Amino acid sequence: GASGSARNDVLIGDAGNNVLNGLAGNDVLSGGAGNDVLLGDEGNDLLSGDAGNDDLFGGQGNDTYLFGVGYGNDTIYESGGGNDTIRINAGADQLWFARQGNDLEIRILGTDDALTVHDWYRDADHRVEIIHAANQAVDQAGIEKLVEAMAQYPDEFT
Ligand SMILES: [Ca+2]
Ligand SMILES: [Ca+2]
Ligand SMILES: [Ca+2]
Ligand SMILES: [Ca+2]
Ligand SMILES: [Ca+2]
Ligand SMILES: [Ca+2]
Ligand SMILES: [Ca+2]
Ligand SMILES: [Ca+2]
Repeated sequence: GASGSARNDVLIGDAGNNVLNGLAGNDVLSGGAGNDVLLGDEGNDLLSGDAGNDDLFGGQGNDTYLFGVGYGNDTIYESGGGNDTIRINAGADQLWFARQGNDLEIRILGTDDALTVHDWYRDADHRVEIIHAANQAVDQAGIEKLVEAMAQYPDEFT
């Protein structure tokens, strides 16, 4: 358990199950190993769950969520912001996109690691706007499309 302030803070967990709350300001939150609960709150925050199964709450403002190979199975609960982003440490060639109920689900092909965006489909507030792969970026429209195409045909490398 670590708290920031209304200033811009840097919060780093350890290998246990941690709670990090940035409060207002533009914060960096890193969970490390274990199942962490990361709360950006107000401000433009940078959240990494790192290893383990992490719950990531960027909150209001435009938050950046890190994911990659070996990051386990993380869920984003967004609250608000017009330019929330996900940064993924793998090429667009190795991502898969699918809808699970109201959730958007991103898997890294042939690994275990999953990134879920809770209630993606339910309302705008819950959406993340841009996903950067290792050099490329697709937008909400591009995402909800790849989802449809990958579900229909695969034929995007089965
Ligand atoms: Ca913050
Ligand atoms: Ca802060
Ligand atoms: Ca941790
Ligand atoms: Ca973690
Ligand atoms: Ca935030
Ligand atoms: Ca946000
Ligand atoms: Ca993780
Ligand atoms: Ca958003």
